[PDB]
Amino acid sequence: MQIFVKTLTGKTITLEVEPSDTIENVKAKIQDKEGIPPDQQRLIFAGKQLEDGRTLSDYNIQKESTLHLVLRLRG
Amino acid sequence: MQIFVKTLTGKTITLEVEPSDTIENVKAKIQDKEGIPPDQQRLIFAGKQLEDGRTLSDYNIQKESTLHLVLRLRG
Ligand SMILES: [Zn+2]
Ligand SMILES: [Zn+2]
Ligand SMILES: [Zn+2]
Ligand SMILES: [Zn+2]
Ligand SMILES: [Zn+2]
Ligand SMILES: [Zn+2]
Ligand SMILES: [Zn+2]
Ligand SMILES: [Zn+2]
Ligand SMILES: [Zn+2]
Ligand SMILES: [Zn+2]
Repeated sequence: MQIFVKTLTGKTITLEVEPSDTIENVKAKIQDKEGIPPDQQRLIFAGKQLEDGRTLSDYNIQKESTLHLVLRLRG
Repeated sequence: MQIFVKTLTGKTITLEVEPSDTIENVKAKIQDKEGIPPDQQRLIFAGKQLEDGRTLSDYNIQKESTLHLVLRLRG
């Protein structure tokens, strides 16, 4: 299935994914297109922060769902 | 000759048909009544998905037989 990600530029990318992909899997896909490392990625869906160990199905993220990418800086 | 078409939502459609009607004809009839494109229709009878080119009689679909309409997710 396809989901969309609102990137740090404000544009929208399309990701090919499976219901059981982890948030970590999605972050790896995002780095390939945008050049942001997973550690600096925070993903938002329906106003909620997504945890690396959980899957798209866990959050009931269906096809054409839109995730928001937000920069995570520490220190 | 009359048949019933049940949708996922438990809705019951009644169609006027003939034994020689093709599944394509049935889909055209459903598009007339419900406005759904044949492309997006899957028709099932006795657990079997019906093929566009075959007829109701090919499938032993009779007066007052019930078909199930499954929709192909858009996209
Ligand atoms: Zn797909
Ligand atoms: Zn697809
Ligand atoms: Zn797989
Ligand atoms: Zn991580
Ligand atoms: Zn869309
Ligand atoms: Zn009749
Ligand atoms: Zn006739
Ligand atoms: Zn057709
Ligand atoms: Zn009767
Ligand atoms: Zn659509």
